[PDB]
Amino acid sequence: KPRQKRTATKAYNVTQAFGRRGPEQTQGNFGDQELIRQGTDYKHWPQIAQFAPSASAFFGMSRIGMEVTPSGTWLTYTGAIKLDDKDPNFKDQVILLNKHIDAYKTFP
Amino acid sequence: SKKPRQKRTATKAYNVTQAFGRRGPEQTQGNFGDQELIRQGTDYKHWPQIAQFAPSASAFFGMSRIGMEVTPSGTWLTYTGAIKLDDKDPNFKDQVILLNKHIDAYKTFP
Repeated sequence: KPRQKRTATKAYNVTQAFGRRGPEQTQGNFGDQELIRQGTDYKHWPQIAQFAPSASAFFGMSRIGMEVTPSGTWLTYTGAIKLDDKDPNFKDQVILLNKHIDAYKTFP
Repeated sequence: SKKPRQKRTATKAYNVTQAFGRRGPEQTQGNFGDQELIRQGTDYKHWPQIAQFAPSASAFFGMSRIGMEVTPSGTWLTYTGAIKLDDKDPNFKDQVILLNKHIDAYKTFP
């Protein structure tokens, strides 16, 4: 599948599908070791995926651009998704997301 | 309209402006869509050819740079990334035309 359509699982994990996590621009930085190994099989995946955009919202919310560079033509995207401060589960949603953001710094 | 913004689906009955706000230049606004796509959402005739570039939830969290920013307004999950087009796809030149028709299209609206 094209990269953007891949679904990571235990059989095809986040590193396999999307590369090692790291700090570089355009390199993914999200996932602790458990999520990296399990992808969508991770047992708290639904609580992560509630923040992922639909295809319509991806194109509706984001700033989209196109860059032609020596490596190819790239669709660029930026945006932000607001957590619901009134959701009783808000504090747990913050904990969960923070557990994965830049987790790779703490392990080889 | 009751869905969280990120889960909304624009259609001809719930257009891109209704679901995602007016197109514009500001960092917080979306910039994508000509008048036809804005009115039709996922009912647009060439929506599949655009949606082929949108990430799965796994790819969104796998490919993007994700951040958490706390501001007066709220707590925001930020995202940025880049998706490479396949220039060996026979449809590539059509894809470029299509994307170019929608990116910052709002600048030429009446």
